[PDB]
Amino acid sequence: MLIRAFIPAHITAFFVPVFHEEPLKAGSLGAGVNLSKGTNVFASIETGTLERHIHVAFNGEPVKREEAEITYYVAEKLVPKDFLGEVEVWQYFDFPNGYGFGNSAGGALGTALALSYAFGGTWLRAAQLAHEAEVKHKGGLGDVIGQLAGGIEVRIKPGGPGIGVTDNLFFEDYKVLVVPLGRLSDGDVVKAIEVEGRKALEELLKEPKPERMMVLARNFAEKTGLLPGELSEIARELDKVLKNPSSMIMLGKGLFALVRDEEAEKAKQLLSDMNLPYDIAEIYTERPKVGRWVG
Amino acid sequence: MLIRAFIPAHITAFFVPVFHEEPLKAGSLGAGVNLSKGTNVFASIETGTLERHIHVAFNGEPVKREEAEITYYVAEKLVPKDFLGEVEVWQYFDFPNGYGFGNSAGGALGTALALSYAFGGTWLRAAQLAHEAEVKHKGGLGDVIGQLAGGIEVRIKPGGPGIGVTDNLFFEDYKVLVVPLGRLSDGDVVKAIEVEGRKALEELLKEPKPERMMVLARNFAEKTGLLPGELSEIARELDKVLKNPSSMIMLGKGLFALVRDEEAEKAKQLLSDMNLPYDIAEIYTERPKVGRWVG
Ligand SMILES: [Ca+2]
Ligand SMILES: [Ca+2]
Ligand SMILES: [Ca+2]
Ligand SMILES: [Ca+2]
Ligand SMILES: [Ca+2]
Ligand code: NA
Ligand code: NA
Ligand code: NA
Ligand code: NA
Repeated sequence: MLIRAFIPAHITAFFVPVFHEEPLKAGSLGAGVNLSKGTNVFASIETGTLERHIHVAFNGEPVKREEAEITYYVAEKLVPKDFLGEVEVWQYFDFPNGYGFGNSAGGALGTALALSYAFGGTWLRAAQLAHEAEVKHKGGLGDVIGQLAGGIEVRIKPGGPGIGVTDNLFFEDYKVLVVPLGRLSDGDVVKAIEVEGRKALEELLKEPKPERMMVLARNFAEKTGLLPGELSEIARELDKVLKNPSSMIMLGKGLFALVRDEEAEKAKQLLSDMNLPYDIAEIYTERPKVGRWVG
Repeated sequence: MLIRAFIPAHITAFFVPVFHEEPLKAGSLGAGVNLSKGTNVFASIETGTLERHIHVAFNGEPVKREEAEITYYVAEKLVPKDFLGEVEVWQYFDFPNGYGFGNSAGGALGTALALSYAFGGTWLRAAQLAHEAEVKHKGGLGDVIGQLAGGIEVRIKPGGPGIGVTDNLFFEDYKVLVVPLGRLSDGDVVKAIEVEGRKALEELLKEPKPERMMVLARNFAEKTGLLPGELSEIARELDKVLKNPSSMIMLGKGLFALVRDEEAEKAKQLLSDMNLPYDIAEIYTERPKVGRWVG
């Protein structure tokens, strides 16, 4: 009667937004990584009454539909119009909202998988609806499909579940370091993304490697202006300890870098030394989880 | 400095909604008529200040953007983001909202034509944006394109301006009678529209005539349940005086009928006798008007 779903946090390395009035045809090209840390969605469902009510919560606290619009958009569709009872969606995040980790995609997909599992449906149907809700409410373009691909994904063909095409890269002994700082809040960069992005992608499909991605990323963030100087400065210090270049967490004020178990502890020192906040998450190589919550 | 635009009221005879996530590909198949009575949009524009503000009004009274969402959607796009001054859109309707006359399409198109004329643009660009705004805010599917076609239009290929295809029928000595009553406020009819509608269209392209349309309409409204009994009863009385069958104003609680100058006066008696409200409008055979307001 209680369904749990887990969606990994998604961090984009670089990207190219392909906006399209058709949700399923809408998406983005680019590369990202999925963390072992993410969103846990719990769907509680009880039959009864003479009324149909859906309730949503973020980290234990109830949320108005105006702040949960994406999750409600999904729930409204997945919960039968003639259903009588109460549906509760409890979402728990491991990262703050608007920090570039893809929480809304997690809430959209987690919700869609948990409810489809309860009220009937499939993975592709649930996946598409979650994608749809993101694009519809300006939630995101590559988080939902990137989370379905898992691990180190690469969106080579723009589109939603069942339509787009993503690939995965191989990697070894890599963990993810993240220095989350905050949110973000010009026509010049739009054309700087169309170019640097498509360039970074083509260059990655030439050398399919994580190292290559981290280099193609660090360039993308700077060659587009997107990368803040205040971040670039934190980067230049981290780099001195990492075999790979840290890069901006796309659309979030922060940085990330793939690191071995050694460079990690070394970087932990430099960062805690700079009075900076950091997190270490493993690369979630698996796929989203949905099932009866049994522990 | 003051631009005026006139969009005829649009009354649909019957239809078939083709919903499509791509606004321009979205539309409806069907037939309608454009009245000499409609919406007059006046755009007042003054340069100056250090601020950019858009104001909207319906029948002399200012309206919040939440009630003017469609008009603001348009204005926001047509009014330069770097513009400094005040833009005022005064809309005047000849028919109440939600009565099936297409006021929102009139407000959307009128606004789009008046502003494009002021801030630069074209008919197709303005026309498409107005169509877009309708579909986006669930405003309508065939009003904007039907109003561009003018006269007695027939949407044979679903789509928006520049994409869809409408045709026009010939007619003679015909005027329009309308008995507006109110608004409207089941999966069964959805399939009743897909079938009766596409049927009415195919039957019209066999006999391109207004008489035929008025017959194919009176059937469509009933064979789908859409036609209220309380309306059907008013109809059965009108019919006794009209060479042509009155039909329901699609998506509005009312009726309409093409009438000669004679049956008109005769019908005016029967209706004023039934304590009913009625209006006589000529068929607006022309196209929407836009130009500097010079009287
Ligand atoms: Ca759309
Ligand atoms: Ca957690
Ligand atoms: Ca390890
Ligand atoms: Ca008037
Ligand atoms: Ca006459
Ligand atoms: Na997340
Ligand atoms: Na992978
Ligand atoms: Na109108
Ligand atoms: Na005509």
